Amino acid sequence: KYLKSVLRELVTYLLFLIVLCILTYGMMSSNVYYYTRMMSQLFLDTPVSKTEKTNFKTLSSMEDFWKFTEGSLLDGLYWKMQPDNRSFIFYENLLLGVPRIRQLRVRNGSCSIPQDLRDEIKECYDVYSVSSEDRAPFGPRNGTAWIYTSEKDLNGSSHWGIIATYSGAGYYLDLSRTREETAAQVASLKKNVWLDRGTRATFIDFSVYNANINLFCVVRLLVEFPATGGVIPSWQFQPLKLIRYVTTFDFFLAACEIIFCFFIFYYVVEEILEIRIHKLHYFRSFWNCLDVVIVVLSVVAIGINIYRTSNVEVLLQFLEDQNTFPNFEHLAYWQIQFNNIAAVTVFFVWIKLFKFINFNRTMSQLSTTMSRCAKDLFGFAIMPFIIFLAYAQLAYLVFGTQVDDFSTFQECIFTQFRIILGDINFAEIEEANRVLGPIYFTTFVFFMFFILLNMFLAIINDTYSE
Amino acid sequence: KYLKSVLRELVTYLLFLIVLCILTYGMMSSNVYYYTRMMSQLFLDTPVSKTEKTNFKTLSSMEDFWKFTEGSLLDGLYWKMQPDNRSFIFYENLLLGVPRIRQLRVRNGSCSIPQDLRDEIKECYDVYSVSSEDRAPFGPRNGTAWIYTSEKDLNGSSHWGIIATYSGAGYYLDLSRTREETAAQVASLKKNVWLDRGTRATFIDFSVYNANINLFCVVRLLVEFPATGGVIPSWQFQPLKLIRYVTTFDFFLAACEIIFCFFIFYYVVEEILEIRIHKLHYFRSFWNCLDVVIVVLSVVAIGINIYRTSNVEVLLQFLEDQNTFPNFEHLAYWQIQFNNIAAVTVFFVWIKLFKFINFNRTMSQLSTTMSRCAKDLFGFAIMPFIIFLAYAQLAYLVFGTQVDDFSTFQECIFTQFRIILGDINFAEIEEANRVLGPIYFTTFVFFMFFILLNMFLAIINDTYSE
Amino acid sequence: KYLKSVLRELVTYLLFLIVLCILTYGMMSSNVYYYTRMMSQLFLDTPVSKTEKTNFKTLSSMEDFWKFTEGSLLDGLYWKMQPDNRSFIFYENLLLGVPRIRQLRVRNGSCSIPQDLRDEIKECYDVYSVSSEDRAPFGPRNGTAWIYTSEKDLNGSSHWGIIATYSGAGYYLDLSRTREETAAQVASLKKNVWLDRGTRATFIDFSVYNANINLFCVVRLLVEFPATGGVIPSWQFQPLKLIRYVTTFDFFLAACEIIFCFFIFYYVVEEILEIRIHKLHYFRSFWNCLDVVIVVLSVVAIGINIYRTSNVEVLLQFLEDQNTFPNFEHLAYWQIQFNNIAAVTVFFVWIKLFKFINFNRTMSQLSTTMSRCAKDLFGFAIMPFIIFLAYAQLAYLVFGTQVDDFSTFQECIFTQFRIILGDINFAEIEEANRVLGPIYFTTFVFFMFFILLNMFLAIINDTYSE
Amino acid sequence: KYLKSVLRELVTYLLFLIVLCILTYGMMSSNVYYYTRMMSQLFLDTPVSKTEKTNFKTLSSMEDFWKFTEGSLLDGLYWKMQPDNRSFIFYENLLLGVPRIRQLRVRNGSCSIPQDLRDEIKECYDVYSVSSEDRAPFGPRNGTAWIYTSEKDLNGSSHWGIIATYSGAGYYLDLSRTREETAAQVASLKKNVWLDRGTRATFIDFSVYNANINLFCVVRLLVEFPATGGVIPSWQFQPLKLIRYVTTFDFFLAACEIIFCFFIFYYVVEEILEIRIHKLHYFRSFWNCLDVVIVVLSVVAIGINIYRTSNVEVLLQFLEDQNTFPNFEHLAYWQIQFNNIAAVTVFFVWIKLFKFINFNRTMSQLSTTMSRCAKDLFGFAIMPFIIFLAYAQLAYLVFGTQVDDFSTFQECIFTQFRIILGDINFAEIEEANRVLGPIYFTTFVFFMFFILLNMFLAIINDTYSE
Ligand SMILES: *[C@@H]1O[C@H](CO)[C@@H](O)[C@H](O)[C@H]1NC(C)=O
Ligand SMILES: *[C@@H]1O[C@H](CO)[C@@H](O)[C@H](O)[C@H]1NC(C)=O
Ligand SMILES: *[C@@H]1O[C@H](CO)[C@@H](O)[C@H](O)[C@H]1NC(C)=O
Ligand SMILES: *[C@@H]1O[C@H](CO)[C@@H](O)[C@H](O)[C@H]1NC(C)=O
Ligand SMILES: *[C@@H]1O[C@H](CO)[C@@H](O)[C@H](O)[C@H]1NC(C)=O
Ligand SMILES: *[C@@H]1O[C@H](CO)[C@@H](O)[C@H](O)[C@H]1NC(C)=O
Ligand SMILES: [Ca+2]
Repeated sequence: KYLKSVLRELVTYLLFLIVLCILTYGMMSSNVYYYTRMMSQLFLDTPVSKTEKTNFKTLSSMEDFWKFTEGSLLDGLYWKMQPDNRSFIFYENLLLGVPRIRQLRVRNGSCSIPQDLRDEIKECYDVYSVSSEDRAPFGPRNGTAWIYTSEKDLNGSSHWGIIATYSGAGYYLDLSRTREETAAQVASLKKNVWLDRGTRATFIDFSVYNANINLFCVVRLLVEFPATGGVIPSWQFQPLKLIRYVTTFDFFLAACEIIFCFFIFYYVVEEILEIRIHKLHYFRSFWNCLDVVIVVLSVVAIGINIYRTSNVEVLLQFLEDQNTFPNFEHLAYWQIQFNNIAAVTVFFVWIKLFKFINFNRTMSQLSTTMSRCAKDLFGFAIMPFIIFLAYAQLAYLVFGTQVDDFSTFQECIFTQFRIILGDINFAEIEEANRVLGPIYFTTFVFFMFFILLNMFLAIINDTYSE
Repeated sequence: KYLKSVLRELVTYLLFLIVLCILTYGMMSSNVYYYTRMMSQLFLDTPVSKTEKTNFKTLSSMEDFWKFTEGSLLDGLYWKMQPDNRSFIFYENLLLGVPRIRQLRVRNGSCSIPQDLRDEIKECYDVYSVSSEDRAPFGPRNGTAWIYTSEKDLNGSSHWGIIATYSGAGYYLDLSRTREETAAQVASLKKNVWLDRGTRATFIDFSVYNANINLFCVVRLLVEFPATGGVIPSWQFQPLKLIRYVTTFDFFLAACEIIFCFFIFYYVVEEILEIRIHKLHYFRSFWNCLDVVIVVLSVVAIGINIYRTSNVEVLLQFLEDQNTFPNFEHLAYWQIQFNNIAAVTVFFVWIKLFKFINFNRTMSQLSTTMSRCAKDLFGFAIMPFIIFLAYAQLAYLVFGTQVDDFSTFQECIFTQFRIILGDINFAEIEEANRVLGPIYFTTFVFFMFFILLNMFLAIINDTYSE
Repeated sequence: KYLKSVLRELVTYLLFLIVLCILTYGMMSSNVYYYTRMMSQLFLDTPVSKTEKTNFKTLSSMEDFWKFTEGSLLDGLYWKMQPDNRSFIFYENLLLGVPRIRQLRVRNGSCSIPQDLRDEIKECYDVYSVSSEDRAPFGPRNGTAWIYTSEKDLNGSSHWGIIATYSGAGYYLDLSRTREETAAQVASLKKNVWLDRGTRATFIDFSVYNANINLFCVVRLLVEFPATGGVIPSWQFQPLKLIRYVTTFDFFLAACEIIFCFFIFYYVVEEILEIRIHKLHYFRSFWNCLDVVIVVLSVVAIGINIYRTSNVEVLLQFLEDQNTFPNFEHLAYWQIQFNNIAAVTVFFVWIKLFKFINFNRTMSQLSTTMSRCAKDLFGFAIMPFIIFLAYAQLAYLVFGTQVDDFSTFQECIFTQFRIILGDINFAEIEEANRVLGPIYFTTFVFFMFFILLNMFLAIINDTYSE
Repeated sequence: KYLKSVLRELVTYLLFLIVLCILTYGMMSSNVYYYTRMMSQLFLDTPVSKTEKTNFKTLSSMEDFWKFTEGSLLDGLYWKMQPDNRSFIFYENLLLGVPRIRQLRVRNGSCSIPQDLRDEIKECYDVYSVSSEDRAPFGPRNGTAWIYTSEKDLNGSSHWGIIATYSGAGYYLDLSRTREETAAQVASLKKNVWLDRGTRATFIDFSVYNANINLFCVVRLLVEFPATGGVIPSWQFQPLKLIRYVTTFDFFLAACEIIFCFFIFYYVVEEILEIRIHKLHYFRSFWNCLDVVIVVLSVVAIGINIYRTSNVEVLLQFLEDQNTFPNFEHLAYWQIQFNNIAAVTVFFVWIKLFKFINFNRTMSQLSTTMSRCAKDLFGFAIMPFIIFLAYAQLAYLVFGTQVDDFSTFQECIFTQFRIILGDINFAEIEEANRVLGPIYFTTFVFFMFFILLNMFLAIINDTYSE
């Protein structure tokens, strides 16, 4: 044995945990936040013009977008020279290739205009959708900025924005490597009207490479044009690490990764043979059910890691010709996915530690606390739950067309959580509705704590009657 | 049965609930918040002049109001042309008809000036009231902007503003359909003094119609002139949906509405026959008392819905002549009322779910809680209540002339709730009173939790003695 | 009883309560906050110059003060004419008399300069105090702005500012009734240096009278010059109500006041004979000890009210000659004192309500809670208390020279209360000290709830053992 | 013993406590915060130029730093003359000596550039470290601003900045005593490029002395240049008190300090003979173990105090020649250390008071409370603890490259504490990650209170079963 088996399990789990911790510490670099901070400050906070005070974070119309495209964007992208034409941003960022600008359009007459308003209005444009997307040339064709390009010819993917989800095809244009030619191209796009009443989205893409610390950065600025009017901006900066095996620490990380997958295989093989006739009722105790989540997450993480390391050479064929657009979107997407999976896996492995500390005299504490008390809350706690969702629905129906925090129903849930915690924005609620606002606020705050106190009392009495 | 009856009740209630939920989902459109957001940003955030930094949200005097009326208001209302005169705001809004501006005045000498100050002051003007309202012509009569018009001749109703409630009559002027004529009219109003020391309110009204998503928007901006001086601005951006039966989904929603009123009739008829000699003591158990609130709310909602659908054609006679002012205030008012009633009804229907989940083994949980614990708080909880209102009155008497959060006594209640939750603005309280401010704050925060803890202890002891 | 006596006490107490409520409602006017709001916005928020963006609320040096005195102050005080020289601020405020500006100085050589730094520095000026105050003429005497005037000759009293308390005497100058003469006087003061290295405070006083609602307003702007450098501003706006008996409601309130003092006499006489040989042990039960506080507060409030109504005519002799400075500071001070006393009295009267609701079957509710539970917290609660003051002292010693929230030791108490509630400003603490800041924050937040919960458990266990 | 011994201990402890309180009150001056506040307002809030709106607190590039160095820095440091060349800042500060500017550089080619990117990039510079530091002359040597100076020759020590810890040596330049010469020197530094792609830090140092209250102020301005790009400003204002024994109160404080060291010696001598064969088990009861912490802290504080008073004359040899740079960094460092030690010592002495109030009938209060309740929380509380650190690690892995609250892992702990208290910044978390952000927030807030409540219940049940 009893003692030897549990000690062996404890020591092997400790080795697995320390290996995983070394992996996470090694892969997670330090002082990376300031790189993205400087990029975002340069591209989103500088005013679009010297006389104006408008920036990218607060855009209002197509005129502002045009002022930004030929203004603050060109100033912060093409740096003159340090003491060749390679545009070292901040003097060591080395803008890679050329940027690209792409738009998405919809079809005219994709609506059902009421017959009453048939003499005053003769054009309509639906909200963005795959069925309403436009695929015809417009304006002076004369190139690729006025001709639809399919999602397969244009090596892209689907980007999920604030309003809707966008396909990834459309009308694109590759800008130039210098300031003058790019400015001329943008002026030509502005002259021959490019954004006119049919545009529903616009993307700007480029990448930089910092030599002092090996990291790439992909910038994807998105401006959405709703069917009502105005614009909605989004930036989404993201760093990358493509080149590996540069220092001895990288080979040490490779070694710890391979022994880590060895531990994963050892756990899965030692856990799959004991789901056999013996211990066949294996789906209980909440500890044996977690060891399958651990191995599933580890297997998918290993699959992503070995699928993401086989493309660092195929997609860096850009080193041969540094004149075209380097497409690095998929690499950033898989970085994000792998980081999320690794964080979830390490969180679960860390919280699995309770199963070993319970075998000491803690059983009378842990046991009782997690059995007689962590089980009867989950019985009668739906009363807090049903009234929470009822209040969320009431807030979404009353507010949500006037208050930004109450649109998009899930944000009602998040706003209610913040209100319970103490993050209150009562001015906007008061301004929106002067009667139901205060009533909703006071009734919610009163009844949540009322019912919580009630349930607490109930459980105390149940314990006293037990 | 016993089982069959409760199962029948459960299934019919579930059908009613799903019908109500689908109705609410269908009627509540998506991404409506951005329409009002763009309107409000255009009209309330742009500076009144290029050199100035003052906007509508922060107005200070009549000079600022005059600068706004011929400045940012005209710029954001008349758009030049897209590539006729119809003024497509943001290129997709189509300002309907012409805007209207109206004011309310009071009579000179409606005061009782003290005999001591009788040689230095010879004019006085009371605060706004129906008895003090002015009804005489002034200045160069020459039209309708200088002649009183009754609330019956001028189609309108009262509006409940920040300081007082305004009748809805007064001196109005219909602006023009173009920028030049409207600017000339506003300049003529400014020259021959039209706002002079007697004005107590000013309204601006107009409407727009977005064709991409069929929705109207009624805008009314109210500027109040208190007897003390200065101005107070307000806004009531509210969307509308007048044209229906445009998509098959609308007819599906109509079918849902008719089956919903069928369920309402079925519930009321099955509930009114059983309030008879059998179960005559029907005003208890808190569940039978809720089913009458449900039917009352449903009946009033149905009445409002069928009264609001018979005027979508009578009041849209504006389509014949698009040169006058389209009056849509009542439609917006009834939209607001119907939305509030529907939200309350669905909230109550959702919280009615507890009576069916209780018939399973949950009765021993819900029982004690709402029979021994949710009742004895309501007995001894007035001590938290009396001292809460005493503190509110103390804060209203001490503060409230220096702090905006403590004027208008109900705001003392709301501020106390926010202080308990954790939203504190202690700087202004410290600045207002340097002695009673901190004393009140610390004593309130101490004593609230003191008495709460005390009551908790009391109830625990009562449970232990029972 | 027994019944008749308690019913008589209840009915007379409710009569007293309703009389007090009508008195307070009548004396407290409505919509007074906007008057002071407009005054403060006009005088504290407008930039000192058109090119500059500095206002009174954020002043930095003597140059800024000089720019404000001849800039935004003169613009917002002398209004040109409405369509005589009387300067109706906002067109109905009627600046009364002329404003006055006064300064306080200290003596040169009131220090003890170290002998080491005796060759580089030859002047010193102590912080403000009565012993260090200067009383000699300076500059070109030529009038009263360069000659000391005693606190008795100059009708005034002390004002308790931010840094210290100021005597109320000094060098004063009465400005003019028009813009040109006042500007010339301020320019002459600026030319012949009047604020020079010895000034420790500066006051600006004036008053206005609104005719639409009978109210005065006294403004006392204070700018402090610390011995280190810079300035600290303060404004302290305060309304007044001098003229009474103007409407019938005023006479109704007078009748309410006289019947109120009748009730006060009745209570004091009925309470004073029963502290006799019978019920001689009258200093217990917490209810008989409160009825003496009630009568003391009522007597002092009546004394203040009858002392403040006999000077509304003596000090309004300014109506005879409207060319000099109207001194209204004492009236505002007594308004503040009377309002504070009345608010405290009504709060105590409201919380006295518990003794009558207790004689019903509520008596068993409050025995344990006010006899067994409200007493044993006050026994073992000094551990929350001693560690609270120890933490306050630690925060005052560590911070307080870098953070504004931790200077002036009582503000450490207030900041700790706000931190417990949830109002955190962690950025400043992090910037101040990188080690003791976070340690103090986390340790305080952990240990406060640790000890509180522990005490709760102790109270429970004791109740279970009792 | 019994009574006499405990009374003697109580009275001697009271004497010690009052002596310590008098010492702390005497040493801690009043209204010191405003001195540093005015300095920081003058040097960090003024815009770098009249046309620009950028200040020191928000710097972005080397151009901004150059504009600040010859702009707002020179304006706020050299004041023209009061009605000699001594530059009385704010007219009472007397800038001491001359300021000094110093930089730190790294070596070119201190990287390992990948062989793939070997044709486009030919320079690299590692992050700051002692191994990568540059020690060679550059540019036109011609003086000491272009030649490395060791830490022993350049009197100084290391400083702990935001990104890393800097050595304290480098290339320095002593500015002039007047505005013109200093401006010329800064222009010459700007012309011959002095900050160029290798600079990793820059320091600015000076000091002032206020004669009205004898206090020095050392200002150190640090600007960090990360390898990624941009700048990170950092400041430090610290008052000093070098000259003592100026008033009689100083000699009284000296007497208090000496009698305090007599009390410390008496406590240590009476405590070291009691750890003898009698009561040799001295390391229990939590009271006997704290009296050694008290004496250790007191001894180290006395050592620092007597080591810091022997250099107030050695290092003030600058009085002989007021033309060079006065180095006062070590004095400020020891002020900070002594203040921290004294605050900790007085906090511990204050919280030690519980041992004397316990000998009255309070012993039963803290029996269960401090032996049965404060002990079993520390047993089963690691579940709140392990899941707290697991959540911190998850937040650091997911966020921390996009949100500044989650970089630098300890800030994850602090942000979690603030979130629990109620200080939420949910907009940034929502913008960074749209799926794991809300999930993490809601799950953390739910599970923390879930497990806390569970443990509370466990404790209650254990108490009831014991
Ligand atoms: C859009 O389509 C309608 C369909 O009849 C047509 O009348 C209108 O001219 C079209 N508008 C444009 C801009 O092509
Ligand atoms: C194509 O021709 C149009 C006019 O015919 C012109 O506006 C446009 O700039 C041209 N594009 C290119 C790429 O030459
Ligand atoms: C009416 O006449 C007055 C002057 O007599 C003039 O100011 C005003 O503009 C005129 N109004 C119209 C509508 O002509
Ligand atoms: C007094 O005389 C001085 C110069 O002698 C002058 O500056 C000042 O303005 C005069 N004051 C008055 C009130 O005339
Ligand atoms: C940095 O060192 C590399 C090493 O070869 C050299 O090629 C390059 O010119 C150097 N750069 C500078 C600025 O000295
Ligand atoms: C040293 O000489 C260089 C040019 O040779 C010049 O730029 C620099 O200013 C000189 N420095 C001094 C201190 O004279
Ligand atoms: Ca809170």
